[PDB]
Amino acid sequence: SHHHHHHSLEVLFGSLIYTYKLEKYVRTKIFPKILLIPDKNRYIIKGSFRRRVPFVTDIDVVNNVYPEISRENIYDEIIKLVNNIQSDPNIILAYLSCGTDERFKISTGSSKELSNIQSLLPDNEKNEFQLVLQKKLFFLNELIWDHYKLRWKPEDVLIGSMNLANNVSVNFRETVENNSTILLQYYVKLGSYPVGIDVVINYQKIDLTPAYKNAALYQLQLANYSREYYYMLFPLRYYFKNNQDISQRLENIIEKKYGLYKQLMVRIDDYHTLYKSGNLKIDMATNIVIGILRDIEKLPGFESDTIYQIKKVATNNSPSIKIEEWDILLKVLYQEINTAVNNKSRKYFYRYIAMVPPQDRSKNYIS
Ligand SMILES: [Mg+2]
Ligand SMILES: [Mg+2]
Repeated sequence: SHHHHHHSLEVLFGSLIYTYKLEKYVRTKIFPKILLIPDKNRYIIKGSFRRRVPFVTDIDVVNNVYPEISRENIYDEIIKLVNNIQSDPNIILAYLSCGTDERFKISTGSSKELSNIQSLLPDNEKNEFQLVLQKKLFFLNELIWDHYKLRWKPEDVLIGSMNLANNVSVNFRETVENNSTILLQYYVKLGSYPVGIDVVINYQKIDLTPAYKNAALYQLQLANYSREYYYMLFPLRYYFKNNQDISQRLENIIEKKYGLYKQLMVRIDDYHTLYKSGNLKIDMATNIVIGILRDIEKLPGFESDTIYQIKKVATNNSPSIKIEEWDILLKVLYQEINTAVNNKSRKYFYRYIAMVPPQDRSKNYIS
């Protein structure tokens, strides 16, 4: 009888959560506008979104366009595409990546580190870091990443060339006609905020597998070298890929238990990207900061003085300074969130690393 121990309780409760509805929407409304060959058989979703992780972060997709699109017409096709995107107020193309500036390639030999520090500016930053003697090389590549890997804004593509370090110019056509893939970094509104969609155009018949190995191996190093115990779980997720029970626990820990931590870090990064790439209005910038401040309140036991400063910066001012200050504080906040999640994750990391044969530890862990 419900006269007695009856309670009700319900009661309901935000940020982007995966739903088959969302996937259907990007596949039918967005993909036809951002891919070079839309065609279910010509593209493939990868990464977190292919995994339907509940706290959605990004959509990574590959478009295999060869031979319809090859080096013969890749320039004309990309130009057509950028023009279309620039005409679409609903879709932002932050950056198009293609090519390298080999003057920033590594392969070691101290001569060349000096020979390539010095094409820079705050390059004492480079040297200040030389003071760390290997893994030195890892944080050097970290520093010169955007010099070495060519990122083009739409404007640079359309003008057809851009200026590099030391009054060197690079030409966009030569670049694409002597390359094999292009990375298109888009932002599209899905949540109540912009989400990045990454499209890789493969216009030769190249095996991308080596690129997967190295990105995986890259994430490993990046996580381990900076002792980020949260991210250090990602290799383990791949390692136990075939143990059903461990896979579910790692997936839970990474995607559900601490999913929001990861999502807030991406969202903050997306802010910095939209900013630096010149596509961030104060309306958009403010909406994003709002949702972030909201969701920060749901990280149990999380505290930060940064929250306060972000609060005051919101006050009048010019959009210009508001956006700049926010950006600066969001960097601190990113680190606070990184540290919070990394501390909570240390136990799980060690708990699961200890579960891998000591021989294989070398390949899932860095001393
Ligand atoms: Mg992904
Ligand atoms: Mg991605």
